Amino acid sequence: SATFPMQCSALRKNGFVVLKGRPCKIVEMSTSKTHAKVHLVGIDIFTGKKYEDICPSTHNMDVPNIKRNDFQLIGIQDGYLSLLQDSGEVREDLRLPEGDLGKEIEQKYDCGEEILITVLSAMTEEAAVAIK
Repeated sequence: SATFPMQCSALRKNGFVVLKGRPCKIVEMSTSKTHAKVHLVGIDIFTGKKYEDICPSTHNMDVPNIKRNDFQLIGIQDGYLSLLQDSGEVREDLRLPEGDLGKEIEQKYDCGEEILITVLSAMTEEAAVAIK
């Protein structure tokens, strides 16, 4: 299931919620006397866009079912990562992350270091989001 419902009061900072169809990470959450209301700020986990919403504390909201797996980096080519699974399958479809993360990944790869890359899926969407 792409998403599952959750009570507003149960939502948590650094947790996740779906806002206007987008999966977002909660960066600001306050609850005020309306009974009560939960004010949320969320950051689109892919584009970084800020979404906002004010929700009745006992009302539900949708939370994205985020998958997160770690692959082994065995190559970089034409800006694309060669990532290896336990299954033995190698995928070359995930782009090298932008900015510093990307530079970090290259430097450490050129280094000779055994690197794991975190891939993230949410809703129909996927990217490489971290290094270890």
